[PDB]
Amino acid sequence: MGFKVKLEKRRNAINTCLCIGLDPDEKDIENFMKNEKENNYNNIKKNLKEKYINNVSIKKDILLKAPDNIIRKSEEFFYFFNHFCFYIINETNKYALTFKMNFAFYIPYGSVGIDVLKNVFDYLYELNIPTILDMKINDIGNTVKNYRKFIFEYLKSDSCTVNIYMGTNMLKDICYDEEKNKYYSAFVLVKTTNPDSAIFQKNLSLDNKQAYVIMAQEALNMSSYLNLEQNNEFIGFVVGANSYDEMNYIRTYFPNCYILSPGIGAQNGDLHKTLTNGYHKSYEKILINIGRAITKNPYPQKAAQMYYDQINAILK
Amino acid sequence: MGFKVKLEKRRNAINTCLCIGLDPDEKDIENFMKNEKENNYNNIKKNLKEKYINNVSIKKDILLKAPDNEEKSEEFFYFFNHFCFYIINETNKYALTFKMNFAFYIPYGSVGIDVLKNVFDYLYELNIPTILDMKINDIGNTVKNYRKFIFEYLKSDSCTVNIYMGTNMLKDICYDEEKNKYYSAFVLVKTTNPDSAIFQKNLSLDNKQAYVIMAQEALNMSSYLNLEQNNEFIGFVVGANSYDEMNYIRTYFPNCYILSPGIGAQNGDLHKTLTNGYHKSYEKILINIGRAITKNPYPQKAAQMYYDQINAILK
Ligand SMILES: O=c1ccn([C@@H]2O[C@H](COP(=O)(O)O)[C@@H](O)[C@H]2O)c(=O)[nH]1
Ligand SMILES: O=c1ccn([C@@H]2O[C@H](COP(=O)(O)O)[C@@H](O)[C@H]2O)c(=O)[nH]1
Repeated sequence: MGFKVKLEKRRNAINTCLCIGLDPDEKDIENFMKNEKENNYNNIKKNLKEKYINNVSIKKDILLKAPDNIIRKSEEFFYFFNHFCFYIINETNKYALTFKMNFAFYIPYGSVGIDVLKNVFDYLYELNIPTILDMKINDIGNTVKNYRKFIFEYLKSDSCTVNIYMGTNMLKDICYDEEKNKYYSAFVLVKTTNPDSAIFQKNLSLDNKQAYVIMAQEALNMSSYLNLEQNNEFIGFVVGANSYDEMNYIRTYFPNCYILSPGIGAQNGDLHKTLTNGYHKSYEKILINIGRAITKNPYPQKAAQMYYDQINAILK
Repeated sequence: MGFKVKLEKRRNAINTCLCIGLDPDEKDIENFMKNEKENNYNNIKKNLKEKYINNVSIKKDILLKAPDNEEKSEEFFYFFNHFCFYIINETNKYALTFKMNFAFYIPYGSVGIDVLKNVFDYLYELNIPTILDMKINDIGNTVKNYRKFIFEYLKSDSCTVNIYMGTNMLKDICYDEEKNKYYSAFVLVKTTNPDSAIFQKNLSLDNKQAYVIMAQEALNMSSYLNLEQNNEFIGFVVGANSYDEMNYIRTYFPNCYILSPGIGAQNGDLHKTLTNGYHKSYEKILINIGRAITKNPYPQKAAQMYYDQINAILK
């Protein structure tokens, strides 16, 4: 029951390859607190009723207290940050094949944000939903082990994004752990959504080949080593939604490779043929990430539904 | 006072370009809390006597309790924090800057980030140049919060960046429009892992190796954000083993700030042919020494050892 397995059954369960993004910023938080207050803590009282919130590991005592009597403190931010996350998850989780949290949004406040991240992952883990920590990690072997522990041991995440520009061997200490054997899954950065994400990814080359291809190439040869596949794990690729051209090629010369693709909502895309279409397969190997487009929309569940039906409205 | 004048005056005040790296691991934190236990402390007790211990801002309650814990819960936080203080006090006298690699402070969860905050806070008081090896990278909108974490929360003087996703990334890291503030950074040019050539060397444009193009873009961005004119900068990270490359970059980018790790622990001390192959008005050629000083039974000794070798060479 490695990641590969866990993905497959969630796919049948909901028939969709939608990856909901959970990158809450200071605005979402302070805003969530505002309206929630002038609505008599609607969504939060609704949170407190959900099942798994009872199995939280960090400051459950506080998270479970009634709203108002939290103005009776320095724990306030923590309270609303966490509840906002539980809220979006509760409101959209049934439409998502997986969930991807970007590490960067949980560290700008120090400790407090990691406690939230930790609970967030303990929540999805109980909900038994596939997770992806978008932490685009990278460093030397020795150091990398630390990212591996945090991600796969502490947060019990199912996968994480990785940047191998520094070298492919680094994966040896990210997707594998000798001491316990254990094999983990990761997504390498191939084609990113940065407007200028071509200066190095397209403009750089080797044997007429564009860097992103050599990079995808290597990433795989490393997967063969470690025999992740044999252990139901894999090393997929992050392919920007607006890289139609490049998207189709990866899918072709890498038939059964797992692809993660962000960029349609808040970065202007074309769902139809911005993935899914370009880069089809028994999907799930083509994850469509949408975050801000959903997390900032005033009717999250609605927005979610919308993209769900929409994405699914593509049976070819 | 910008990171260039700060880095410049300290360099003159202790004449050295050594950069002690503080990357404590789970073992170092075990060997430490095992010696203070079989030795009535003394190192922790010394830390508690220090002048700037009360400038730390997180969990000072427990951080200041003479040992003997009771709160077994915060036993790990306690010792982890004091090990860091231990080394800092033990070795700042020979340091031009300190480099803390984020990787080592996140594996236990928030507990470690509390310790990172205290470390940077503590160092801020000693007014010692700081670096956060986080090699951050993502899109403009995300990276923004890395900036808030590194430069507002920790108040670090600089951090490391993996530009591969796009140089533009640097506009939302090295510069905050809403505060008209600037910050310095070190960009991954030539790393020290064995298979570092596959991409940094074997990739190119018109026969220019990637690290060369990365170096360039990194620099073209510095001028566009006018960092140099605001006492900040964008330098390059160049592994101590990259002898050739080290010379090329120093030559075609003569006044650039260079950060080079790799001597000592890994690949074994290059042999300061590295500091020579990259000389300048030292501070531009920062030499990082981590485990060779942290893993050593005599940190202060290990420290002035490297300080002295370097001292000589710069002649
Ligand atoms: O090339 C990439 C790789 C990853 N992401 C991630 O996608 C998430 C945003 O999704 P959205 O809010 O734009 O829909 C961000 O957290 C970011 O880290 C990108 O936007 N572009
Ligand atoms: O290419 C690089 C980039 C960074 N580091 C940093 O060097 C530190 C280790 O120094 P040392 O303990 O090996 O002396 C690590 O934290 C790592 O982040 C390298 O070794 N090589």
